[PDB]
Amino acid sequence: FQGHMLFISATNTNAGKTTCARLLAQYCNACGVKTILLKPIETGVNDAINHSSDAHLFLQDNRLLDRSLTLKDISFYRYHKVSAPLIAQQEEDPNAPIDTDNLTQRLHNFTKTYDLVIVEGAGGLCVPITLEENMLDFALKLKAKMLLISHDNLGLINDCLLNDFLLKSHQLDYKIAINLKGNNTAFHSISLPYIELFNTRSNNPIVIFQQSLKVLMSFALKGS
Amino acid sequence: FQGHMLFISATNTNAGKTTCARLLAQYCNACGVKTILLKPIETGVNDAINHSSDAHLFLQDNRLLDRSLTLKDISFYRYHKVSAPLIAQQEEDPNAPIDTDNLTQRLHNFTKTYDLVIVEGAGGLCVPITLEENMLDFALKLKAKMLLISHDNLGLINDCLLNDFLLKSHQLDYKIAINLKGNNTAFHSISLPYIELFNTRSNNPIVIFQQSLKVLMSFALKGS
Ligand SMILES: Nc1ncnc2c1ncn2[C@@H]1O[C@H](COP(=O)(O)OP(=O)(O)OP(=O)(O)O)[C@@H](O)[C@H]1O
Ligand SMILES: Nc1ncnc2c1ncn2[C@@H]1O[C@H](COP(=O)(O)OP(=O)(O)OP(=O)(O)O)[C@@H](O)[C@H]1O
Ligand SMILES: [Mg+2]
Ligand SMILES: [Mg+2]
Repeated sequence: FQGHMLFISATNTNAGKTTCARLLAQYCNACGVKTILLKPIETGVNDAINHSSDAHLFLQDNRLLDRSLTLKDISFYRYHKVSAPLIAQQEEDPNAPIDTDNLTQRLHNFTKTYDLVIVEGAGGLCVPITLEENMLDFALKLKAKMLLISHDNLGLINDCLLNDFLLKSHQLDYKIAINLKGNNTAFHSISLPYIELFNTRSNNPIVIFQQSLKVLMSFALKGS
Repeated sequence: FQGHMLFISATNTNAGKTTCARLLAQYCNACGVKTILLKPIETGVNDAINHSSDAHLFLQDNRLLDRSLTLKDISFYRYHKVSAPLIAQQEEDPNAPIDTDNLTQRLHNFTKTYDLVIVEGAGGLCVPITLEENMLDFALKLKAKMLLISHDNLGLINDCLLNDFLLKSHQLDYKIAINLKGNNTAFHSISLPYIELFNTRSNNPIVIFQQSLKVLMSFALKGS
């Protein structure tokens, strides 16, 4: 086939999409699986003054494979407002609604030249991009597999389970992974006991990202 | 009929269930609608040393209507662990799983003596109480109407919409209300524009709790 595509969403902004995407692409590249990182839609940015956005971080990693890449090759709709993409678009670029057909073509074109195309979303599964589409709708149009990153604090059970319910209600292959930060052992005492129970009872277990690089590479690449 | 029952859940722990429950019961009581506040399951508590739990706050309000009430009349399963109720029960009281049939009877008994019975949950809709039941399952067994309180920060769109999807997938009457705190005007600039759009497109709008005491009293009391 052409390259596989993995969408990375999250329980919440700041949960760890970019951290975990970069760690997974680094692992895949070190294993010989040629992997690009894309951030098609990004809010909260000011490219004139700041070179630290998700797309900038992705670009640095990506240029290890292709020096010719530039920011506009990997990120397409960019906004100053710290908001849902739909509202940032309506306010800053009223005449250019986000075109997910166009995004789908652009992203799929990278499956010619990479074994894996990782696509970071923004906001959350239900965050609106157009009047008719949210991030999940975008992921569904892409026909990507889904990696949902969860935070590692109290509340992760509820947040993971809300996302599980939405995702299992749709036709896509997905995996929920907790981004377990350094210095957190409350997790193991408070939340992990339920994750373990849930996993005995579920055909699609919740994993810990840091434990799961090999499993998540396998997941991303499996099948058609 | 007997008294109505309203379950209060939230997008997240600390979103404002207890604050909003107390404000709604105060309003209802001031309108002549005799209203009790119940906290059937509570984690994170130490009653030997602290008289500030949700059940204690509810009890103070409730004793304005019935001096004879005590803590054990309005809260039934109480745990020290700051966790999901299921894990706190398994660790602290292994031989007493939470009995939602029993809770249902206890809570329904208050519909003899009150016009409205407000029931605060814990944790979130998907938080586990028994091996087979979460908070939503409990609310469904109660045949209560549902008030879901959302936080007022960035992320509320995603969180409200995840809960909306779960709730609309079940057979219950529900209302999502944002607990808009004092000193937050970022809300109006960042999140409200989408809430307004959503509400033009939805048959069940997301409201702002502070704007909605009368509407939410009407909601709680309407019909059978
Ligand atoms: N495992 C981790 N260990 C330490 N720091 C982390 C970890 N994961 C995330 N962080 C830090 O938390 C912050 C948020 O992480 P990150 O940018 O990966 O999240 P995000 O989900 O991509 O956010 P956004 O929604 O803005 O795209 C960053 O400063 C990051 O360095
Ligand atoms: N509208 C508000 N204005 C000011 N403070 C608020 C507001 N709502 C909540 N708070 C404060 O935020 C904290 C959490 O609120 P509250 O206890 O109502 O949340 P909760 O959802 O009931 O939490 P829990 O999940 O622990 O039951 C409390 O200290 C409360 O006083
Ligand atoms: Mg990011
Ligand atoms: Mg409370």
